[PDB]
Amino acid sequence: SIKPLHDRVVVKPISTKGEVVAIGAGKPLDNGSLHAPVVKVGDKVIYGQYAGSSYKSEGVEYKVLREDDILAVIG
Repeated sequence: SIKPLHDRVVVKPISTKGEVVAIGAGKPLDNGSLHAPVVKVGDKVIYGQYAGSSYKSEGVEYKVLREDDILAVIG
């Protein structure tokens, strides 16, 4: 259900690994555009074990991170 904003990313856990489950539209820029995200739904990612905020849904725990919390796309 959760819809991330700006450059927020929702990750399902699976430093810790996890998959990208939702992505924001993009951080707004001064100059009137959005910074396009550099991750996509489906990406497996690594992030700091305690980066961002948790939020549970249907008993699944998710993380809402800033893109800057994401170290690396793994595949």
